[PDB]
Amino acid sequence: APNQALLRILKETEFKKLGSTVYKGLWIPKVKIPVAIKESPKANKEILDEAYVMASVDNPHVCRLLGICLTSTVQLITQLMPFGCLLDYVREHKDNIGSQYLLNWCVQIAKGMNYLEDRRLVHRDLAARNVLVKTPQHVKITDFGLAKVPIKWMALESILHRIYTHQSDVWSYGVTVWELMTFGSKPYDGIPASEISSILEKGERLPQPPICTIDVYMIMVKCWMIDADSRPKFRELIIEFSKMARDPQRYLVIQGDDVVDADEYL
Ligand SMILES: *CCC(=O)Nc1cc(Nc2nccc(-c3cn(C4CC4)c4ccccc34)n2)c(OC)cc1N(C)CCN(C)C
Repeated sequence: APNQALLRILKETEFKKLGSTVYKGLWIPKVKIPVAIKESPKANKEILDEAYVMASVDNPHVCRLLGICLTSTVQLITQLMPFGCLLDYVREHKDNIGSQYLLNWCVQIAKGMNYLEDRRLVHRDLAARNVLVKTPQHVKITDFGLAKVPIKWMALESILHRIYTHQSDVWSYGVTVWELMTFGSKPYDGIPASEISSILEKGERLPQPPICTIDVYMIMVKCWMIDADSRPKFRELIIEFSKMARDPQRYLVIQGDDVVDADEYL
C-alpha cells in the first residue's frame, strides 16, 4: 500500500525557541503551537529516517510530527509534551502516583503499540524514557530513531539473533511496565549489559514490584517468555489492563492510594 503521508516543511522564521539539542518553542504559521524543535551526513540521514516514521503515524497515543525545517541543521518539530518523559515523571512524583494513573498509562501505551503494529511497524526501543506525558491523563509513545541497542529492554531473541518483531516489542513493553510499577527503578540495576544474555537464558526475570498483585506481575512474566508467540498481543494487553483500571486498588497496592495544542491543529 502506498504511503501517502505528507511531509511538511516549515519556515525557520515561524519558530521562537530542554535537553542536549531539543528546545521549547512556539510555532506560529492566528495560531500559536507549543512545539519541541530538535536540531555530519550520518546525523542528517538518521534524523530524516525518524521524520519519515513520525510523519507516517497518526494515533492519539503516538507523538505527532508537525514538520521539519531545512536550515543549515535539519530541525524536527514535534508536539510539546509539557510533563516530560514518563520515566522522569514517575521518579519525581512517586509520593503522588495512584494506581488509577499507572493502570491507565499501561492501557494507553498498549493502545499506541497496537496502532504501531497495525502500521506494520516495530519500535525496537520501547522504554519509560521514550513515553512522553502530555497531561498526567494522556501519554504518547515517542523516539522512533530505531523504528523500522538498549540490552536491558530487548527480548532474548533480539540479543542473540538480532531478530525484532512486534512480539519483541511486547518484551520491551513488559520492561516498561516494570519501570512504572517500581516508580522508575533501573532494570537489572548493577548487572553489566554483557551478562544480561546469560541471566535471561538461565530463566531469571525482573523481580515482582512491591505494589504489584500477582495478576499484574503475571502479565509482565507473560511478556518475557522465551517463545515470542506465547507472549500476549498488544490488543490483549489493552483488554487486560482496561479491566484492572476499573478496580485499580484490587491490582495495585499503594500506600495513600491564541495558543492551541497540536492535537487541535489538524
Ligand atoms: C526524560 C526526559 C524529558 O523528556 N524531558 C522533558 C521533555 C519535555 N517535552 C518534550 N516534548 C516533546 C519532545 C521532547 C523530547 C524529545 N527528545 C528526543 C529523543 C527524542 C528529547 C530529548 C531530551 C529532552 C526532551 C526531548 N520533549 C518537557 O516539556 C517542558 C520537559 C522535560 N523535562 C522534564 C526537562 C528536564 N529533563 C531532565 C530534561
